[PDB]
Amino acid sequence: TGRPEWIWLALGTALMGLGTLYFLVKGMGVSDPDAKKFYAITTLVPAIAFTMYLSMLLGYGLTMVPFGGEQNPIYWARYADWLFTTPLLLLDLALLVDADQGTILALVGADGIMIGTGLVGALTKVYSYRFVWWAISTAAMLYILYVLFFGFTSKAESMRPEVASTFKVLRNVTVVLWSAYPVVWLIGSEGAGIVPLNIETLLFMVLDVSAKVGFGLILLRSR
Amino acid sequence: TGRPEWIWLALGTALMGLGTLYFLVKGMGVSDPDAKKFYAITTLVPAIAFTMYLSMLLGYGLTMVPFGGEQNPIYWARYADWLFTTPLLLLDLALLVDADQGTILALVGADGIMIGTGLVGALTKVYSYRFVWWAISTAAMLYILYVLFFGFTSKAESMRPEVASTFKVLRNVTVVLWSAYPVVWLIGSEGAGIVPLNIETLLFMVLDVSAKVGFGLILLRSR
Amino acid sequence: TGRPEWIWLALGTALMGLGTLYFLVKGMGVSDPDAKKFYAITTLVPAIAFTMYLSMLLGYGLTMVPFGGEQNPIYWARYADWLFTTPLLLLDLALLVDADQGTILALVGADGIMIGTGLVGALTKVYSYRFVWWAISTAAMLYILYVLFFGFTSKAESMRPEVASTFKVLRNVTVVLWSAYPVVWLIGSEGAGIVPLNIETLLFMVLDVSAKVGFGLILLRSR
Ligand SMILES: *C\C=C(C)/C=C/C=C(C)/C=C/C1=C(C)CCCC1(C)C
Ligand SMILES: *C\C=C(C)/C=C/C=C(C)/C=C/C1=C(C)CCCC1(C)C
Ligand SMILES: *C\C=C(C)/C=C/C=C(C)/C=C/C1=C(C)CCCC1(C)C
Repeated sequence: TGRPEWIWLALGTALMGLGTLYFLVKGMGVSDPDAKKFYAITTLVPAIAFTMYLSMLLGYGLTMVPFGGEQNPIYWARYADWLFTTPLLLLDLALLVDADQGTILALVGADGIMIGTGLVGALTKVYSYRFVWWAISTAAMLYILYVLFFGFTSKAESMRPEVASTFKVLRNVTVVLWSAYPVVWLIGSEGAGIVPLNIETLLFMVLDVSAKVGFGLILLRSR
Repeated sequence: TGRPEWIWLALGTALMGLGTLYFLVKGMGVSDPDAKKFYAITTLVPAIAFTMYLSMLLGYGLTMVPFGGEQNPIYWARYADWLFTTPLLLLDLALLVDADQGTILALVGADGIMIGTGLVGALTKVYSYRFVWWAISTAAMLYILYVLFFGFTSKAESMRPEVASTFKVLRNVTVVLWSAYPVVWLIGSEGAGIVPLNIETLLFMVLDVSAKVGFGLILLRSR
Repeated sequence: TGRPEWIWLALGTALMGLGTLYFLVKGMGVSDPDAKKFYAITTLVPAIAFTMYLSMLLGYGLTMVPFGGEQNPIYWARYADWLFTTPLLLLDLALLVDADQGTILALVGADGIMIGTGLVGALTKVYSYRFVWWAISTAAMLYILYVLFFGFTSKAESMRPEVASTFKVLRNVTVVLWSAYPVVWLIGSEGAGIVPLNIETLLFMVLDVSAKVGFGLILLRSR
């Protein structure tokens, strides 16, 4: 219990676990081949995040990185969490509009370099270089959101009216949640070191719970 | 040769290698698109396990973890082995019954958290927490075997009579092999520390050879 | 700037980055579902390699391995680069001939053991064992090139005349680029220690740029 941010990690663990339970219950009795696919995706994300937060809570997913003159605690498991869940979330958005195979490859490929290079920067000791990697990651993020705002919204307007507006909603939710992460990274202890780790951990917990449970609550209650 | 369990690692390496050779020979001349798919899966598993056991034999795949008052040797490569092969095995069982896409995603997703969290527990230093991760892993295992016993056996009874009984057999073999692993983990040096590492290594070698060669011998000699 | 081979790492970073930019520009306006698939693949490779070389340049992707009586610098990120790009390249060659699903699984599976076991050997401290892993890796390489020379060239002669000769070309380019890697490994500081790290790094940069940009230049300018 030596880490004062642990309460957020505890809240974070608990909400992911229950989030997993809700989707698990709701998905029972679904025989429609398509919905079964969406529920398969939409349940796996909080189950992974649960194990990650529990790792973070229990302390297994964090190491010490010397930069800025300090021994900075780095929740490397938070990055492992993102690497496993953001491509699942991307599939949930692409399958919606029935994207071609190639856009899915590039979108998930864009997504891996984003999260991989942030971790690179997150473990990077030379203070200046840390932000080189932050720039590369955020450029990747821009490719993702460009594809989902000007490539998918086109595909949405030719499909069903139920999937159109349903995508419009989740597209917008995606736009504003994803873009807050690099901001919080930049002002936190991994970047400029203004916001403290404790606050930073709180900020990442609320976003993760919103992105990993709330996103599915939207989708799984859609026609 | 400092490790007395090395003989099992050596036997283990040798049987995986020959297992790989048999399936490689048997698969020559197969032009049927489907069987080619099964043989692709059914050969890759022993080839990976070979490299892992050889790593374990040669010692590259093992580290020391302090718990229970000792510096416990941990064959982390055995866990790497499982993470690469159990989802291949799962595909071999799902493709059999022609499962929908979503059940395959959830089954392999269930399977990754199982093996990932066991490794987490296997490297976990705080003795009590080790079994927290064991509980999470085994819960995942139950989801897998639930899906394969009450979801696939239904899909098996509507397909071909050759694939029905052929799945019935491999379903049962899966049920009893997979469930022995968490038991052996629990009584071995990674858990309760009753069974010695040497015995433990023997137990994991016989199960791995059965699960990775024998399983394919069943499947690859089926209509 | 302590590493004299850094100039090659710098050249290497710069060419990957521009390579990424060219394919990105060229792929704009492509609405054909198939070409979009090829461009998705053909752009991701230099974007990954860019980040890897930049990691190598910036130094994040290299560690020290004691063997042969020295503390050998090991660019582990160069191996991470290959593990992410060679299966993409393999898809670019298989999708060309419209290979069945099973050959793709085995080819990419062959490809992972190749790169995984080389890294194993590359980090292996006991000098003799290093070449055990080199032998296992090269055997994998032979399986890949066997499949692409006697299995795909057959599939090429029954498809379109535009894809036939286009595959003939890229098949041959693949044959001679891939096979130079284990040679350079063998004569470099990771193996026999004749060629110096500086030269070795130069050799791997020219091959990587040829394999990761030039290969796509061929393919993306084909009918
Ligand atoms: C858990 C769910 C989601 C949507 C997680 C999203 C995370 C990101 C978009 C992370 C982005 C980063 C960028 C673009 C650059 C700074 C480092 C980050 C990895 C935080
Ligand atoms: C190599 C082939 C197979 C089928 C390997 C199976 C391994 C498992 C089912 C492992 C299970 C575990 C559980 C459920 C909990 C304790 C830790 C383990 C990873 C051993
Ligand atoms: C970046 C693009 C390509 C095509 C990279 C290819 C790398 C290889 C074929 C590596 C092969 C190895 C073998 C077969 C054995 C020695 C160790 C290596 C990993 C270099």
